[PDB]
Amino acid sequence: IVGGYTCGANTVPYQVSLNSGYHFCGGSLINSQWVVSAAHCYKSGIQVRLGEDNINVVEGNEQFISASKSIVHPSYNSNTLNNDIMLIKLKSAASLNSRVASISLPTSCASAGTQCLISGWGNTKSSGTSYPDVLKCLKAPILSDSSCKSAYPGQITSNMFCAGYLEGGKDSCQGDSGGPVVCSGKLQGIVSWGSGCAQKNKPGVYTKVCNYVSWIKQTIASN
Ligand SMILES: CC(=N)N1CCC(Oc2ccc([C@H](Cc3ccc4ccc(C(=N)N)cc4c3)C(=O)O)cc2)CC1
Ligand SMILES: [Ca+2]
Repeated sequence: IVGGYTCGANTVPYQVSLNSGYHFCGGSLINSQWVVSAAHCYKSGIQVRLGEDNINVVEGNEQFISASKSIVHPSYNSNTLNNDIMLIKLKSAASLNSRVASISLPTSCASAGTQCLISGWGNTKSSGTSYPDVLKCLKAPILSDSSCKSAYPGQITSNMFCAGYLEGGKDSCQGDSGGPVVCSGKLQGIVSWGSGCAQKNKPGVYTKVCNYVSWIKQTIASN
């Protein structure tokens, strides 16, 4: 997260860290047994880490649970990142408490202008590399589709939305992928892609979660 602020230990209880010997992507806990992340984060041998603050220090509030199965969206296109969403089932149910909580799915999509909270352990530099060990947060509004499509001609589908600032300076970045974009207390987006990080006229692109609620519910109930 570039231009954000330190969230504070366990202030984003639904945030998860996907680990394969190291942190590689973020995710969101939707219930005690399921995690939603980005399809481009797919890997074999994923361990889900909950209750995390500093990813390099064990503070006693963590729960490390291996994934039993991963389900990438059936229409995921790796070339365009259309339908960049995947579901991960935990081998054992997570114990929900103050520091480990689930985030609710939307009843409707969020309108442009709505302020959201984006979080992650990704790169904090727009130019250069500096990975934080503590969770970073960023408040950002959902941008109009026009501004989004103008920034990325012919690359934005109805399953994506832009959020952030056209002037640059604040944005999600590499390492934040698969992470949560929560607006009005509901999971509205998943960190997907963009052009660089925090660059002028290049806002972040996120998977529009409100389009997948039916698929999510049917899939988790059948697996
Ligand atoms: C042809 C087409 N339709 N495209 C091209 C691919 C594009 O997807 C991608 C997929 C991956 C990449 C990465 C770089 C990357 C990865 C994750 C990111 C996550 C967030 C942000 C951001 N600035 N908000 C930027 C990122 C940038 C890389 O360098 O490999 C960049 C664009 C979708 C749009
Ligand atoms: Ca830790």
